[PDB]
Amino acid sequence: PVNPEKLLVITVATAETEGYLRFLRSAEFFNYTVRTLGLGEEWRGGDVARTVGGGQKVRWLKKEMEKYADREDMIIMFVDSYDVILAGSPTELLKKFVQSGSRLLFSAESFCWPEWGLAEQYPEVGTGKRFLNSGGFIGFATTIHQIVRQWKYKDDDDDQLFYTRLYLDPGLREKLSLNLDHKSRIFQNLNGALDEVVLKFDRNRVRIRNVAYDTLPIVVHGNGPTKLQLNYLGNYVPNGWTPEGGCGFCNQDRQPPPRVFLAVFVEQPTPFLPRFLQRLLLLDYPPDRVTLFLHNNEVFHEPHIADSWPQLQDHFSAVKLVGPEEALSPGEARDMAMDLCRQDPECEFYFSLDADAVLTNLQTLRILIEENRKVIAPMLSRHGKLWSNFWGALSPDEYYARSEDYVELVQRKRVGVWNVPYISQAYVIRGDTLRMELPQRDVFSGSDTDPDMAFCKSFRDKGIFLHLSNQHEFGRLLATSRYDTEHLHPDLWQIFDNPVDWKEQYIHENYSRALEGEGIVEQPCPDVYWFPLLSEQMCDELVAEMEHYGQWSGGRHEDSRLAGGYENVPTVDIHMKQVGYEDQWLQLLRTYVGPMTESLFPGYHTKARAVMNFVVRYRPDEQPSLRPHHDSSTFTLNVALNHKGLDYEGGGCRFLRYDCVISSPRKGWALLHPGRLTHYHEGLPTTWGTRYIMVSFVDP
Amino acid sequence: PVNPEKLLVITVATAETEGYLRFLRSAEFFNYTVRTLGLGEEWRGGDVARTVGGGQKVRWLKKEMEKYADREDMIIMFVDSYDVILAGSPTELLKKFVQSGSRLLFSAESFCWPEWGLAEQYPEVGTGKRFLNSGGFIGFATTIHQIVRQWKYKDDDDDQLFYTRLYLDPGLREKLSLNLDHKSRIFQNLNGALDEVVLKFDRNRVRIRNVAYDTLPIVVHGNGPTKLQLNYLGNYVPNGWTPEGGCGFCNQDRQPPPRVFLAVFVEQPTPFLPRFLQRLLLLDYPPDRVTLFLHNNEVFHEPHIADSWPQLQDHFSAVKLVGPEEALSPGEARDMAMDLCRQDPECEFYFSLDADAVLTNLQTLRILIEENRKVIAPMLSRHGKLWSNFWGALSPDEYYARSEDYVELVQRKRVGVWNVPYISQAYVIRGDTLRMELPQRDVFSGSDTDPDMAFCKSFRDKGIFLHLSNQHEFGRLLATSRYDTEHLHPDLWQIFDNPVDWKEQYIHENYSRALEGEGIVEQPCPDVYWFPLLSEQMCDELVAEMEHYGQWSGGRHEDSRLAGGYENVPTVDIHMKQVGYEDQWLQLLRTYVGPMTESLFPGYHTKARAVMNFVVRYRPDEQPSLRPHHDSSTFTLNVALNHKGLDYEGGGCRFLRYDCVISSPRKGWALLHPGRLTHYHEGLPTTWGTRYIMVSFVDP
Ligand SMILES: *[C@@H]1O[C@H](CO)[C@@H](O[C@@H]2O[C@H](CO)[C@@H](O)[C@H](O)[C@H]2NC(C)=O)[C@H](O)[C@H]1NC(C)=O
Ligand SMILES: *[C@@H]1O[C@H](CO)[C@@H](O[C@@H]2O[C@H](CO)[C@@H](O)[C@H](O)[C@H]2NC(C)=O)[C@H](O)[C@H]1NC(C)=O
Ligand SMILES: O=c1ccn([C@@H]2O[C@H](COP(=O)(O)OP(=O)(O)O)[C@@H](O)[C@H]2O)c(=O)[nH]1
Ligand SMILES: O=c1ccn([C@@H]2O[C@H](COP(=O)(O)OP(=O)(O)O)[C@@H](O)[C@H]2O)c(=O)[nH]1
Ligand SMILES: *[C@@H]1O[C@H](CO)[C@@H](O)[C@H](O)[C@H]1NC(C)=O
Ligand SMILES: *[C@@H]1O[C@H](CO)[C@@H](O)[C@H](O)[C@H]1NC(C)=O
Ligand SMILES: O=C(O)CCC(=O)C(=O)O
Ligand SMILES: O=C(O)CCC(=O)C(=O)O
Ligand SMILES: [Fe+2]
Ligand SMILES: [Fe+2]
Ligand SMILES: [Fe+2]
Ligand SMILES: [Fe+2]
Ligand SMILES: [Mn+2]
Ligand SMILES: [Mn+2]
Repeated sequence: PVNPEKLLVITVATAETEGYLRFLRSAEFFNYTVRTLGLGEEWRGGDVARTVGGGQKVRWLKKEMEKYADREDMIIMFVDSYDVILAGSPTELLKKFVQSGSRLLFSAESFCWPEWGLAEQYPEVGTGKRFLNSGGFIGFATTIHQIVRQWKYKDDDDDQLFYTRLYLDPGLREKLSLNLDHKSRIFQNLNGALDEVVLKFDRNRVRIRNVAYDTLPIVVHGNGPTKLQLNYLGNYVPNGWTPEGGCGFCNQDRQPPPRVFLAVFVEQPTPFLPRFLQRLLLLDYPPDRVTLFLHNNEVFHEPHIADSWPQLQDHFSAVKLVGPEEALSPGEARDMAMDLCRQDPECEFYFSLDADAVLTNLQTLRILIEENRKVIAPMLSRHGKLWSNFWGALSPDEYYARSEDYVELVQRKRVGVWNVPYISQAYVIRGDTLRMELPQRDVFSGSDTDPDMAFCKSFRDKGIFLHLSNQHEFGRLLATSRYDTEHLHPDLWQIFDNPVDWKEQYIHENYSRALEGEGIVEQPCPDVYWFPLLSEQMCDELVAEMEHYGQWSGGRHEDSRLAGGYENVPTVDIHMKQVGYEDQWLQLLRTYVGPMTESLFPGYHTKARAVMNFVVRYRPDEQPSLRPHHDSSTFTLNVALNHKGLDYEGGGCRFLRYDCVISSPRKGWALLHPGRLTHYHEGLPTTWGTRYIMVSFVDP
Repeated sequence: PVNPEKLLVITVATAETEGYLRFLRSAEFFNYTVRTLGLGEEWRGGDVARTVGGGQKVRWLKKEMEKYADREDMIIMFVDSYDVILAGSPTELLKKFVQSGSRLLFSAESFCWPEWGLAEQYPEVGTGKRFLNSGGFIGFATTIHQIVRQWKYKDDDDDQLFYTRLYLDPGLREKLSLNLDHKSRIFQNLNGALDEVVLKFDRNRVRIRNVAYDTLPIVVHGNGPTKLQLNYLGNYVPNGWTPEGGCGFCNQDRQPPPRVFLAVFVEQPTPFLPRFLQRLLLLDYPPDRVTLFLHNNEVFHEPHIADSWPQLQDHFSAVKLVGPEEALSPGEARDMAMDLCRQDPECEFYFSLDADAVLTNLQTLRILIEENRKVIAPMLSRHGKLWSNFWGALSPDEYYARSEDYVELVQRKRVGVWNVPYISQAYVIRGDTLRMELPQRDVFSGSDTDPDMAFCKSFRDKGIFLHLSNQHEFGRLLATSRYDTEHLHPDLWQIFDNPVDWKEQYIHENYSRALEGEGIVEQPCPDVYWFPLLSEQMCDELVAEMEHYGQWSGGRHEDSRLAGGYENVPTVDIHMKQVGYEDQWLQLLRTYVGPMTESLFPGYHTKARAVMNFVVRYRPDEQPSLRPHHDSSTFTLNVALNHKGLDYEGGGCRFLRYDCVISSPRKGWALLHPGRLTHYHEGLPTTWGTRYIMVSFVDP
């Protein structure tokens, strides 16, 4: 049993990148001892991501090995560090190395690289990997010194070609007992074997298994174009996220804060923007520490921005607006806002927030800053769907692809902080990173590629991790796809596309409490119920939308009201049909009125059918009253729309068989009463002003 | 101006018949002085109604005139008495006689009778009547003596031929100044001139006018086959009935009573016969003075007669039943009952009452006896129509015809006692008249003619008046035309044909009072009303009709009840459709439930539509209860049909939204409640016995 104290891991790293630090964390988890070569130096090995190179690694290793040229008692493992993680213990590693019977065991891979022509010189292997990969090897210190000392080449010559040529010397291969880990017992190279690797979970750690050979590799190498697949594995292996411990590097459970540049982007017509702008004032972060940049590309939103701007200017440390007149593209505007933070050494963090992002968590900015990442996004999801502001995987064309764990993350079955290839709509970036690592201005622009993909590719090309937190509930994404802007108040028509935000804006704030009981719903007249339904904003916008239509009812108009033996009781009204709001109002009936009716009339079941939906206008100048009648409905919904006293002086509704009067209606509240037989009712005259009400004859 | 004291009216009458007495009354009304010849004697003039004769009249007149052979100061008018009425005063008569310039003026007529061949010998008259009629003439006593003294012929030779021959002597006609009243200035003979005669009314007397000649005759003569037309005129002329005095000979405003034979005839299946038999016990006339004869031709009515017979035998002085086993024809039975009174000298009055006659006036028998007529019928009319138990006129074939005043009599615009050609269904006949004037047994029988017409013709042939009183309200006639006898209780199906009697038998006696208000209708639960609807007899017969059908509901039966989201609430029931009682029950809803609903729910209008009408049976053995549900109706009618405690031990109806229970239902009473939304209701379990209810889901 070889002593683990005799094992030394050697790797090369010119900077403490996130990949190098990810490697070190995996090494410390198994109590390895690591020696890092080259931390101070500038990299002369070439563009190794692009082409051959890395000879500088062999030069540094050769110098380091002269210490141990005679140490037959020492086992040394050399691995890359930027794209490698450790998945097993030194004891298991040394056990498998002895089992191999080799004195220097190289990792194996599917491709003969760089010189494909040398594939014939390799020994035949039946089912395993045939060719050498220099990203990982392990052997006696003496044997390794005999190989690396033969290096006398350029810093940008290929390291793998150097090792391949020595391995293909049959006499040297037999002399020094050189071997390749054909079946990935120790080394797993991902390039060319992605379908062979799966995650194997345990209680408090995660490994990988090669299902082609049924092995549990020690070293995971994301060589070549498998960096993102390694990022995926590195979220779990070895202690990134575990079934019983949760994530291993997140904050989990949570004197002046850093100064922040907050950039807001309005690049399309987006619903509920006045609500978004008001929400900026509620973010829980000292506003004197926040600088606001807002780009609006939409002339539709200029009035919305103008209403909010006095409050925003009075709130934040400094504000700046770039409107549609500047004719900035989305990529140009995002480059401008980011470079404003980059060129200001007082900007410690950059917070980009798009208009379709709804932050329900007011501590979002704090939470993300505590995570101490270069780049991190909060997970935001379109309500009740899978689409969200990140991608778990990339297609070979670098377009969208679904990762194996994407649904678990979106549904928050696994929570933590995740290294992902794509983020959008909301993220926090270290200002230091913009200055020192992404100094160029063309982050979002410079090519035909879409700005938000260019942004993510710019960071991936520099080896910067894009982090995503679902550790908390942060918010949601608004649907903006088919936002019909040709209305006086377009957000009235948003009941289908954004029902959660629609409810918060237009449904009475005390509706939900009344639906659950606890003494809000009133019964002012025998079987007449009274409950809050619409918010004042809903009432004002519905009335305004009616007057904007303008074509109120007149003579020869017929409503479905029963008086005596004739249905000849009319009102000056506008039906939802004529303004194209019928489908919308019927959705409100199904969702909010239906369930309220079934609760107040136990035993009755409703699907909220209604062909008669209309707003009535009472005025002394035209039609101030409504004579006694029955409604052609099973029950009737009657919603006030303005204020008694402020907007009109006049009575409400009188139920004659009870001599009961609703004399003071409440603006947001709705009356619910039977329509036939028993509640013969009358609309008392409006004596001054204008009285608006909304009425539906439901279940006729 | 000729003195009225010098005028003597002479007539012939062998008996004081009603026609002779009618003549005398008209004569006394104008203060005429009348001398009647022949009152003691037997008539030897022959069958004057059949053929020629009446020479006995001339013989008596000749003897009488020998007193006045020299009295040139005396004017004498000879007229028949049985078929003559006086319409004008002696002053007007004497004025018109002088105006004629005649010394003996005969009445004129259209027909040359008896010898038609003598028509050539008559003088030509342009437009008036050409021929002599001996039924009336007026002239100086001396001139009349010169003519009548030439009589030397048989008692059964023709009187008119005798006068005609003397008038056709041209020398004698010129000598004695004989003339004919060509234009009916004094005498109106009806035969051949019916279209010329109309009634002329005044305040307190009635005359006739001849519209062909524009005259106001003094003497109205119903000669030949115009006796019935004279009967018609005699109801008015001269003081029979007047616009301001009413009728002139009726009782108008009303110690042992006479003994009466009451005969009841059941000659067809007739509705509500048990009610008729019970009504016999309520007639206001001392029952110890009444003998009962009842002929039933219907085996259908044998059980009805049997139930009533102990009460009738205990009530009246004597009773006798002749049932269907005797196989008597209607004419044979009516002859038998009438001859029973005829052969009993203790029978002072005979009262024939048919089963379709409903006597609402319990004093009918008294009232008619006070009228002191030989024969009199009470006017009885089929409800709301013109058909009644008398004819005002006869066709030439002696079948039905409408008289000019028939509608005024039936509608009681003119009330009184009327001489009519036909009566039926109810009449009172003097026993003396049966013994002395109609002694034969074949009154109703003896010929192919219908029995009730034979009866009337038998009296008309004897000159007996058939009187009819509409001076009071007496009752009505039941419709019996299409009485469907194939039911367990056929009178349940009588709602259309006899609605007044149907209501009194089956509608709750206190229903009408409740419909008018005054604290009968109750509201035991909020909008649930409770009112008496059906009588106990209706409930018992409806239940019995249901069990007689027997085919109650079972598994897979579906009623239109709403529970949760499904219409799967069934009951063990029988619908009115399956027993053929739907149309009948719908008529009850329209007539009685509809108006009750519109009164209790002001503003609601109903036509009482209902497709779901059914009787429910609750039993512990099968289905004792009914789970909570809504009815598929605007409102629901729920009628108990038997007794809580006596027939079943179990709860009634529970309305859950009110925690209100109808624990003790009332047999005849009905519940009225809304069917949808608000009155979720439950049928509490029946724990013992059987519970029957009737329910209609109206206005679905
Ligand atoms: C929703 O309910 C809350 C509490 O029941 C209401 O808050 C009250 O508002 C009135 C005036 O609007 C104040 O006088 C009370 O002091 C408030 N009570 C509390 C506990 O804050 C609120 O008004 C309701 N919302 C609407 C739109 O009516
Ligand atoms: C119809 O109403 C009358 C009077 O309102 C009811 O007569 C009463 O009947 C009860 C027993 O049924 C007696 O105790 C009372 O003394 C009666 N009152 C009078 C004034 O006679 C009659 O019962 C009602 N009819 C039905 C079928 O219930
Ligand atoms: O700027 C650099 C680039 C490379 N490396 C080291 O050289 C190794 C080879 O780089 P890479 O993993 O990207 O090449 P690949 O394994 O994909 O062939 C890295 O893991 C680092 O340890 C370094 O230290 N600094
Ligand atoms: O039994 C009779 C029949 C006849 N008359 C008298 O004779 C008249 C002639 O009879 P009738 O009127 O019936 O004959 P008509 O006028 O129709 O020719 C009657 O009016 C009676 O006054 C009579 O006294 N007793
Ligand atoms: C690593 O070493 C420490 C002592 O420095 C020891 O407490 C710990 O248990 C070791 N962990 C593993 C996984 O070997
Ligand atoms: C008839 O005579 C009486 C007197 O006997 C007289 O009072 C009455 O007025 C007379 N009536 C007529 C109509 O002449
Ligand atoms: O004016 C009111 O409050 C009553 C209106 C009404 O009943 C109707 O629209 O049918
Ligand atoms: O049993 C009862 O009284 C209720 C019956 C009922 O509600 C029904 O027939 O629908
Ligand atoms: Fe309307
Ligand atoms: Fe209404
Ligand atoms: Fe049924
Ligand atoms: Fe029911
Ligand atoms: Mn590598
Ligand atoms: Mn006559």
